[PDB]
Amino acid sequence: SMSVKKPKRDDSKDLALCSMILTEMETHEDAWPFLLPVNLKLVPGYKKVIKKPMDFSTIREKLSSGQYPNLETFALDVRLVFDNCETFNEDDSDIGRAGHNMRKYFEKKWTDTFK
Ligand SMILES: COC(=O)c1ccc(CN2CCN(C)CC2)cc1
Repeated sequence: SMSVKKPKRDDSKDLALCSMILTEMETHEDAWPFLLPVNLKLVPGYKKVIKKPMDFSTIREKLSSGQYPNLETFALDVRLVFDNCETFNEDDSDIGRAGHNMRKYFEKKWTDTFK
């Protein structure tokens, strides 16, 4: 509350660390469905069904341009990518499996790096 603060967590390295995690995600061999925006003109249903499309290149642009106010808003966009993937793809599909794999990969890096 007013004039009463928890000890200040060091956040000076968060931008650089999030960038490293994103780089490792971009270079994963199962990243290919998530590297670029899903083409809304070529994939039937996607625009209507998926209210907030998200992908690694959009996350990279937002990160490089100071559009994430903190750690958590970054993690929310990353998770949004895999939540969208689950909504639109069967678990037993290549893209479905890519999504589950990448989410697991992300959450480990997240925990090891910040928790
Ligand atoms: C993250 O990307 C997606 O969620 C996504 C991407 C592409 C398609 C188009 N499908 C064309 C037919 N193909 C057998 C499966 C992909 C659908 C969903």
